[PDB]
Amino acid sequence: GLSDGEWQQVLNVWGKVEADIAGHGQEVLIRLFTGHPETLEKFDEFKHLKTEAEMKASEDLKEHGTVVLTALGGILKKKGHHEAELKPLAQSHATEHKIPIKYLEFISDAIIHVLHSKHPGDFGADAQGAMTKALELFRNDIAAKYKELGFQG
Ligand code: HEM
Repeated sequence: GLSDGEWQQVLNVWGKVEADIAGHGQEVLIRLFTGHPETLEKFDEFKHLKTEAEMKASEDLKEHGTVVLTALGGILKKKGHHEAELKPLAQSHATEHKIPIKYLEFISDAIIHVLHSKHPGDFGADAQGAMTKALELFRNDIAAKYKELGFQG
């Protein structure tokens, strides 16, 4: 439900993330976990890293942030034709990891935050509108799969 000009926007600003996906993904994860400590509890391997400084000191956490943003970038480059990518994600997060949909809301907000934090003055208002629509589309399509499963919610 984005226009082509909106998708262009999304994928242009995503180039800034690709310049250093690990650093971006670490920062996303930290924003999520520090703003919403209940999210950290879902990660058995990270749940002992309760503070920003502890999180930052883990290459394992940074590599998971790398996994997360690489997955999301591949989905964004499908410009909404992402059923096959998003299916397994929704299903593992509902059924295996037990992630309520509001945690996808929190990580979408965290991405917007981290874009402005790392690129102050370079994440323009048109780009924030288009990225926000792309994250909404992502989490909306995951929410429809959660609803099939009856998970949550
Ligand atoms: C942009 C949104 C997200 C993306 C693209 C994403 C992607 C991934 C990927 C690729 C994996 C590994 C494969 C899999 O198990 O499906 C994974 C695992 C996992 N995700 Fe997510 N994730 C997202 C959001 C979240 C959120 C919001 C949480 C909770 C706050 C979460 C919790 C987990 C957990 C607990 C695992 C298993 C980690 C482990 O023990 O190795 N995810 N995620």
